[PDB]
Amino acid sequence: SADLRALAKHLYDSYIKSFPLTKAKARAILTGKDKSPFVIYDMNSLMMGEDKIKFKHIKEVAIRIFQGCQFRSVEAVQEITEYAKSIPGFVNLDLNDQVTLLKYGVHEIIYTMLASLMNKDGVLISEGQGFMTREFLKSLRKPFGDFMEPKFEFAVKFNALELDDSDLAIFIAVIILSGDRPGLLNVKPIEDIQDNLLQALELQLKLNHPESSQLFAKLLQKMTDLRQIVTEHVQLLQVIKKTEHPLLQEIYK
Amino acid sequence: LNPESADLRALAKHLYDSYIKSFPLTKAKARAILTGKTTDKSPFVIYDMNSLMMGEDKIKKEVAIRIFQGCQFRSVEAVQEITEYAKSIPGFVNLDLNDQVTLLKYGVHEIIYTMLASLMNKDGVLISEGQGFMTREFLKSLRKPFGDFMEPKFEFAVKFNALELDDSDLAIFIAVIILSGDRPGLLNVKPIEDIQDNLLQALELQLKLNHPESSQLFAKLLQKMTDLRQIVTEHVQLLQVIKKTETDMSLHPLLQEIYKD
Ligand SMILES: O=C(O)c1ccc(COc2ccccc2C=C2C(=O)c3ccccc3C2=O)cc1
Repeated sequence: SADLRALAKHLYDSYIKSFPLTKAKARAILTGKDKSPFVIYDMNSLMMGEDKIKFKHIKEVAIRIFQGCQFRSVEAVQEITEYAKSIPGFVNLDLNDQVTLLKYGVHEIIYTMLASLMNKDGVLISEGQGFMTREFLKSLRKPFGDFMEPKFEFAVKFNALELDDSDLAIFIAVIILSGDRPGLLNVKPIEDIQDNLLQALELQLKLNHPESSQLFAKLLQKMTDLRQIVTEHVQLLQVIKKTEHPLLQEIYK
Repeated sequence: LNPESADLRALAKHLYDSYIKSFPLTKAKARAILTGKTTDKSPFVIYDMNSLMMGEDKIKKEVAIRIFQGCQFRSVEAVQEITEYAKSIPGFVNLDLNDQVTLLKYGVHEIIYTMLASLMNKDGVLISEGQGFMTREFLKSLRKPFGDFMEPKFEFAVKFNALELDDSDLAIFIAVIILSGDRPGLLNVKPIEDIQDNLLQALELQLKLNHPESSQLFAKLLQKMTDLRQIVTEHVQLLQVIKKTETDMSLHPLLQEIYKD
């Protein structure tokens, strides 16, 4: 029966608790209500940002922008981990499987939620207190100007579906419970959970959006472009370190 | 039973029937050859270089290059078959002509491996309209670059064939792969999306009616496209290696057009 909604409300509740900056709060900053946010659009507005913005992650500018993204990546992984532990059935699985689920999942979820803080002209940074210009992100050089641009192109198409947090909570739960991650020992319970999650997502979309026919299908189709983005991201992550203090190097992966 | 559904089910019958008249070797006949139904003859199995020279006498230099350029002519013939099917998808021939070729350009490869799964089990693949069967371990035993082409399709086919789709489901699923709006360089995307919505609505109904005991087969089938597009990327990466390894070997012009990223 419609017990699916008890699941939908449960995960949305944990979504609000795990993630401080929600999508509704991010579009309001983006759109405009408020109390604004610092805008970084060139080289000098960057150095002023490190004085007024909340940059807690610090001698060349294109590298420091990449290090800051890597710093918040490991921040998001902790928030994603806490939310996964609230997905019913997750903590009861094999412990090795929980690791590999998160190991191969956090990237797809990072960029899914990055689209929430991204308009067509830039991205919100530092819990919405700053806004880095998209044109300034391609401004970079060598390999850096392209690391963020393919995600803008993804965010534009993903945001056109106009999903809210109640939809995204179930969606990312479906991503974590992917039974096709390499090295899984017990796939059956993972697929059993994800199927229960897909049922929840299909009912959520048809209820929340009688607008969009087959929006469930289109959202599933985005998981294709969501693994192509993660593929070419690590394709860039090895071109950077093929070029360019082991204790910060150990903090990151 | 309702006019909403009657529309989509008539659309399913239409696609299923163009499917039959576009593709000579259905999955139903393939499964008959591969398991051993009396409705079909039995293939000649090729597992080493010895049984290869015997296929010439039964079924219609450099052996590693040979199997590949027979793969090429097979892909060419299927692109023709895929095109004939695409012309039957309601609305497709009414979309912009350069968008028509854009859908086919990025579409044929994803269709090929879907239909290639119908000719496969875990042990090998049917070849030459079902008269032959080339074992999977013989294909790996091939030369240093050529031994790597086929096994990714084998890994996908076994996971994909586990969905247990029959030709009725594939006809609609193949139709939704051709008509997708995210392919690059598309001029007008909205008419393409309006047709795909119809096709996916037809697939959703067809899967729930044909496979009513399989929970959420619609969702699991759609995510198999992430597997298809990675196979295409691995394939392209092997084509740029062979193009510089064997600079004496030719590639078909038709596939040389799908051959641009
Ligand atoms: O006339 C000759 O001498 C000839 C030689 C070898 C083959 C074997 O070939 C196939 C034949 C039928 C069905 C499938 C294949 C094999 C393949 C692939 O290996 C492949 C790889 C990528 C896309 C499509 C295909 C495909 O259809 C065919 C003809």
